[PDB]
Amino acid sequence: GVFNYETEATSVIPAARLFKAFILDGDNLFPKVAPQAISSVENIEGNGGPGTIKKISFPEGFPFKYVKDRVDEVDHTNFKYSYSVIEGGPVGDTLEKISNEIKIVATPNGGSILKINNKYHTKGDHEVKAEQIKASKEMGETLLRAVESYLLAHSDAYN
Repeated sequence: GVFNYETEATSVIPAARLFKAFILDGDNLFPKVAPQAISSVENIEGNGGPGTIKKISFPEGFPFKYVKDRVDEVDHTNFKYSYSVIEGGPVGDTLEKISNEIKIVATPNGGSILKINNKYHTKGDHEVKAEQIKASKEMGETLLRAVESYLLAHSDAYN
């Protein structure tokens, strides 16, 4: 079945620039700016569009070793990005996949709002949960804040 979760985050970075960095260049940026959260990102197959698979490894001591994420859709106009966790981490005999959607929207103050949807697809009926969601949200926030800090400090990046 499907467990649906929606949340929002804010940033002081304009939407297009944040999308370019946080979404389109995550394979480079996440291990660079958040090494205590992400050890490495490996492109396994594909050239960045639908179906591209990446292996994201976590540092030693983290609850999980890695996940494989698959790009589902990338909308460069509307700053929408869809991807699925398809292997590793919580995925296995009780959880088929986690399908995610992020939209980054401009705000008139010059910042942005991120609208985030996570859908957990279970095999049979096993409960997803609050602890799993909390961990996911915390990781997302850590990554967002690290990328934002980098973009504040490097004005010529993604500009």
